[PDB]
Amino acid sequence: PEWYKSAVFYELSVRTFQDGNGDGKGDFPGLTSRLDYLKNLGVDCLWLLPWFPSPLRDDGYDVADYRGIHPDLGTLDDFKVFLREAHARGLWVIGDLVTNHTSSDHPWFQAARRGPTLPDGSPNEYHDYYVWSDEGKEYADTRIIFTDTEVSNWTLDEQAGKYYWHRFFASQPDLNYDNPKVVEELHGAARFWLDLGLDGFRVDAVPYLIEREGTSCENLPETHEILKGFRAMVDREYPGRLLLAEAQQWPEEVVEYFGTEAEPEFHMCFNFPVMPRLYMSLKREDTSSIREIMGRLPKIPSFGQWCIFLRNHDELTLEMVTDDERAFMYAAYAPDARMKINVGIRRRLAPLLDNDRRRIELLNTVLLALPGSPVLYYGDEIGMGDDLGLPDRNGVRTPMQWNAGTSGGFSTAQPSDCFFPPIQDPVYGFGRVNVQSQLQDPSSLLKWTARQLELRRAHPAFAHGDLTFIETGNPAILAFTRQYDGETLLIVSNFAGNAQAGLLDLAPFVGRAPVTLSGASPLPVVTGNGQYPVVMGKYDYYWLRLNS
Amino acid sequence: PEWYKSAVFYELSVRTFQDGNGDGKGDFPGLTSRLDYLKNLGVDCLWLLPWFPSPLRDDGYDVADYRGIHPDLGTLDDFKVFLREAHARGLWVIGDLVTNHTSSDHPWFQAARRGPTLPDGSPNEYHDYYVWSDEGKEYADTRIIFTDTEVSNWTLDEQAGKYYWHRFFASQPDLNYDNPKVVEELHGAARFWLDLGLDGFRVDAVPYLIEREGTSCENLPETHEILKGFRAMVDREYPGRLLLAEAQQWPEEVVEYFGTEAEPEFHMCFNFPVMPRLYMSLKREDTSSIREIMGRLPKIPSFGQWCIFLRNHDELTLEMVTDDERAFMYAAYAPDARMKINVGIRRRLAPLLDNDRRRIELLNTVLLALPGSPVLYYGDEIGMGDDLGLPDRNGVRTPMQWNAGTSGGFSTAQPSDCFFPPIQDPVYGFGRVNVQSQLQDPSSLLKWTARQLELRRAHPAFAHGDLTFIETGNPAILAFTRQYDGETLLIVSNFAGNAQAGLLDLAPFVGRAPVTLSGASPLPVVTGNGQYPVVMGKYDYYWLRLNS
Ligand SMILES: [Ca+2]
Ligand SMILES: [Ca+2]
Ligand SMILES: [Mg+2]
Ligand SMILES: [Mg+2]
Repeated sequence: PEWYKSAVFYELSVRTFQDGNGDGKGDFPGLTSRLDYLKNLGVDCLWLLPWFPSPLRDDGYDVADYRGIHPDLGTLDDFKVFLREAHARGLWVIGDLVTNHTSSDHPWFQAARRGPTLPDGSPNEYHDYYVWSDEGKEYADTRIIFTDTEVSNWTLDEQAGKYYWHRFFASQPDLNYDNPKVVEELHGAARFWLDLGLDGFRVDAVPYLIEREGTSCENLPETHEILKGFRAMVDREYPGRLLLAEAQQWPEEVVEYFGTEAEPEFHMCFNFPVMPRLYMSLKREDTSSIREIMGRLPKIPSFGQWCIFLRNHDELTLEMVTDDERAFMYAAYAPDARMKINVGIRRRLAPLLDNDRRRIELLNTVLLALPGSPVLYYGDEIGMGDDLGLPDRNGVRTPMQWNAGTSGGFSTAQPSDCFFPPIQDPVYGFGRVNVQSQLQDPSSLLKWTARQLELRRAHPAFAHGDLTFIETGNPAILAFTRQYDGETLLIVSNFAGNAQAGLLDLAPFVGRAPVTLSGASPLPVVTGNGQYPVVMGKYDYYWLRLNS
Repeated sequence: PEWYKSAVFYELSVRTFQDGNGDGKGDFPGLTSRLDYLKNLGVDCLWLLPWFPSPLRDDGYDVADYRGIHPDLGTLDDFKVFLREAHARGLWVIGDLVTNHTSSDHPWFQAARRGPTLPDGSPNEYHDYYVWSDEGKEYADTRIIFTDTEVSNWTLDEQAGKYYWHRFFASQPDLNYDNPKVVEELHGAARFWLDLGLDGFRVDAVPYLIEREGTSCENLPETHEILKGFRAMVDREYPGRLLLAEAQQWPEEVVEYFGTEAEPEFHMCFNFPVMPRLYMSLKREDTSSIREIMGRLPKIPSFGQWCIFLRNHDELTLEMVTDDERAFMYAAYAPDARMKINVGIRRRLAPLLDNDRRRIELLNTVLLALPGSPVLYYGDEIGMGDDLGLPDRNGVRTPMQWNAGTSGGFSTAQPSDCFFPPIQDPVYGFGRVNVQSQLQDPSSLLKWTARQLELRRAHPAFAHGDLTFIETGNPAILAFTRQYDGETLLIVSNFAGNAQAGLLDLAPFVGRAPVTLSGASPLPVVTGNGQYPVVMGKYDYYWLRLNS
């Protein structure tokens, strides 16, 4: 198989990971020094958050140059060395490619806002790089995404004298993909980094490329035709490189972003459908939404692979769930009204789960045993907290916590001078929650995560096998099998806070013994009708093999 | 029933819990300010380590005045306030009565060492307070307890020109109980504190009072005679007080320290038998040695109650295990030569268990679930570690860790000026392990412990009910029932590090429905022959009721 199907991904922001020089900002020398850490964790692929020049109004998804490195993070020489050094360790790196839009500080938009013709009468070729309107009445009734901050997707530019389209902040004017010059600019921006050795891109906000009257302005066929073109460009010029899509859509529209065997689009897509249902199931002590949504996902192409995750740099999004499912989630997980943003929740993993390590391990085992390639968010592997006193999703992006020294060892600069202030509270602070502490602890969450990744690495059915849910007779107990190359795994997970009793339909496996993956302990052989009774403690996870 | 059968005891050292006046030593006004912590923990009775004047060559078990208060700890008035404020909070208090020996600095031994007669001719009434020998050849080949320090149990005193007996330190000479004045002295001391409102005594080293030639000098019938007289005095003069025996002996001999219904001795004994078998069983994933040692414990009198503990202020002792059990416990629980002392391991409870919270919770539930009244060792409810730099057994007596402020909140003095230096290491140091942290932490070990005691409190059968071991067909799984007042609790626990299955013999309970004490989650009803299958995750504990 291709590499990305077997890979464990780790998402980090280069600005908040390791400061190498005391300026209070993470940089690429700093990241390079921590590469043995990520390797020893069992990570196979970094995914770097946007590293480009930018005024950082959206923390860098507002690109003011696609072919350079933000000064904060170092130089392009530093980047190249980091890339050389990760490859020397068998690490893959994928960047973030921001296609839909650019910063209003981009030179293109600085040109385009001057009018259709320049002060010397010649046409201004940059003007059609963006999406203009005389009055701003086109594409009405389409969703606003930053519902908390923006009142419209049209904002008047007082210089150019007319409106311009943006799905995100006013400072992020959308690019005009009906202009063929724009498509080739992003082909070329992609080409620039793939030539440098980068192994692929997470492409960002793909559903919103093209805008058409009379539609939702999402998942448009024309948009998919642009992405089919990216994949052709990459597959032709850079074999082996990965294209990963962020598609916050319902399952039927999400599988579209894989394309098909004839016309491929993305290699990999983020399984947003399942993610919120893992948290609803934990509070509802009931797993049936997981199976429901999981069966609403069609078979994807051979080249395709789901990308499972629990949290990320963003809010826990609640926009692709029902009105009932959403109200429940808010009540379960957003007691303070401040914890809500943009139809979602802005909390780190550990606070969501009340810091309960039994619950943290449960979800992460379901993360690693579900079909796809997992992606860890930076610092979740040690149980970091959030800082809601930071605006707009920034409270989950606080600096990594390496040790209990100055600023958590993220930087020699005092925490007040760190780009984001490292957390120092009594529950989640760096004096209590840090990597050094947990490397010396025999039983730390860090070492648990590494032990668990190693256990999954040993059983290729986790990455490549099929998935079949099993009847348990109890909505709190989720059970399924993964089948691959004549290994059958049995994953039985309790989602309740107390002991639960199941009855598993192991009819097809009569005369087989389930044995533990850990420690090889025999459980009774499946007999008779195949109905197999189990008791499970609170939040237990049984990782089992069915011998032949 | 007697109050102590309901009680939960907490074992603390006043020098070490909370300093009230910045001197670096804990005192009684410090302890008085922390009394609300203890009550809200769910603790009924305080056991204070010795608080008497003493040069502290054995941290206070070398007494220099039975009727005073060590200057470190405050005044006799400080003590009366504390006992008032403790009784006002529903807290019993028992002190440690060091009976077998005094300090060589005790007035008595200072007198006695002058010799049989005074310089002026008259006999020296104090000489025969201690045990003397002209040549130290008596009581030959008896055990030496402090094997690392003492080569003999006899020691030549320069001024008296002859040898004296000591079971413990040369600076802790044994008191001569064949002398009736010695008995009257200890009765007297007991009265002094029981007249101040103290609620009873731990009596220290009760097997070693009398020495008789041609015996082991342990558990002699003459020693029991004296202890009977103690019980008779307290029953007669101070009814309702508690007498607690620290008797590290085999099961056949420990039950003797209860006396008989006709002739009472102690109200309570420490279950030293079961203690090392708990740890042994964890590393072997095999619990037979626990059931076996318990099955050798004879029935005790009506008034009698076992005291179950996991750790305390002494090393984990292995004097009363076989020679092959001892060697096993050294390989498993003392990799470094520095962790042994005196036929035992000097480690705190969390380091012994590798700081694995699952194992820590498991053992604490078995503590609370076995017959008797449990005693917690201060700071194990938050996972304190040890400082093996410190000599003797001081590595388990570091100061309490209350917050992450100065010295862990123990003192306003610096760490280098505290009696024992508060632990500052990356794993267990007060930066990571402190009471303030765990009160704000929704899933801390402290909150688990208080919650786990509250559960026990609401099921009287743990304190009062009988014990019955259940066959599980799996050595890793320990099952037993507790019956009292028409409630039947069933306690299943997995001593293995991986999922285990068992086959319970619940045949006496056909038709009974098992539910969980927490939330009444239903398990299948017992039917047929009553062979009831279970599966368990690693280190699980099921606390079940068997509804009739
Ligand atoms: Ca667009
Ligand atoms: Ca003696
Ligand atoms: Mg820097
Ligand atoms: Mg003091």
